[PDB]
Amino acid sequence: SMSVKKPKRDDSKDLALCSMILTEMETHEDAWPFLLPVNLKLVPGYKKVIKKPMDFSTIREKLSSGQYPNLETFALDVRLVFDNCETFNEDDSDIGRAGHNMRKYFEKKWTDTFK
Ligand SMILES: Oc1ccnc2ccccc12
Repeated sequence: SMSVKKPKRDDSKDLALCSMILTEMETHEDAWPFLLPVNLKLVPGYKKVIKKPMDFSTIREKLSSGQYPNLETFALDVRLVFDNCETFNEDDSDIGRAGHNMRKYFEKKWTDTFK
């Protein structure tokens, strides 16, 4: 409260570390569905069903231009990619499986790096 502050974690390396995690995700062999925005003109249903599209290139641009105020807003956008994937794809499809694999991969990096 006013004039009563918690010790807070050193956040000075957060930007660099999120960038490293994102690089590791960008170079994963199962990242291919998620590298660019889904083409809303070519994929029926996507625009109407998925209210907030997100992809790795869009996260990279936001990270490079100061659009994440903190590391938690970064994690929310990463998770959004995989939540969107689960919404639109059957678990037992190539894309569906890719999404589960990448979510697992991300969450371990996240825990190992920050928790
Ligand atoms: O949900 C998706 C994620 C990435 N790519 C996709 C390509 C076509 C149809 C759905 C997709």
